[PDB]
Parts: sequence; C-alpha cells; structure tokens
Amino acid sequence: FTSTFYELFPKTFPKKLPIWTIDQSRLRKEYRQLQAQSEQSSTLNQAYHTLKDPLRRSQYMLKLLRNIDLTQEQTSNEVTTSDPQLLLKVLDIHDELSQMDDEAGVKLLEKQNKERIQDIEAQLGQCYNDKDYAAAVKLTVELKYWYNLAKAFKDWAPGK
Repeated sequence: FTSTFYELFPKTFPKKLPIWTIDQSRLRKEYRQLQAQSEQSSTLNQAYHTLKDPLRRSQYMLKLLRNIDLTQEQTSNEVTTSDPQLLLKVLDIHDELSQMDDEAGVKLLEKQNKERIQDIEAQLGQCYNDKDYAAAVKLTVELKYWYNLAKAFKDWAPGK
C-alpha cells in the first residue's frame, strides 16, 4: 500500500515502476519543483537522494523487485561470505593505501577506485536490463566496498 520512491516522482516515472536508468536532470527538476510548492520536505529528500545515488538506488531496487535488503547487516554478510575472492581483492586495496608514501600514489589508487565504480555501475545497468537480480546483488555489495574506500582516499594524511 505504501508508495514507492518512484511513485513520488510521477513526471519522471510515467510508468510508476522501478528502474535503474534514471533521467537525472528530469528527476532533479521534478524534485526542485516539488520542493518549491518539514516532514514532507524530508520524506521527498530521502526519496530523491535514494534515487540519485547509484549505490542507494541499486539497494532500493533490489528491495522492491527481488525483496532483498542489502542495507541489513546479515543479508549483506551472507552475500559477501560466498565471495572470498572479492573480500581479498578489497583488503588488498586497503593494504595498498597503507603502503602509499605520497599523495601521487594515493591519487592513483583513487583514480582506479573511481574507474571500478563506474565500471560496476555500467554492469548494474546491464543486470537490471536483463533482470538478473542475482548478479546485481553481488555487484551492489561490491559497490559498497568501493564507495567505502572513496572516503579513505579523501581523508589520507602524510604521516605517522
């Protein structure tokens, strides 16, 4: 009965269904227009930010379309658990960042992490087009790990 976030943006989503390929300028224009007409503001704010962000959007879509909520700790853990290869890939980047001695190195890792994210996002695109929810689940947990690294890159400091 409860409206989905896609139902809060009728212009942007005439079909009222969950989709991955959002037209973000239209979302944004509609969001601005809707805000220009406290609780009600913050509820539309949650919704808009969920849809604008690739990670939050994939997590929300999988909740609605496949009923898997990756924002819950144990659901994410059962997915990730199966994938020790991914776990080790991610830890190795954490340890690479630890071994960086200078800004130049750190900005390299960061560039590479940003390319991983737009690559995952493109792959999520193809998953949702082909309705491969299972593949999208794996990529969405992996995406979180790369988003988490983005702030470690931002906050890095030259020292002991």
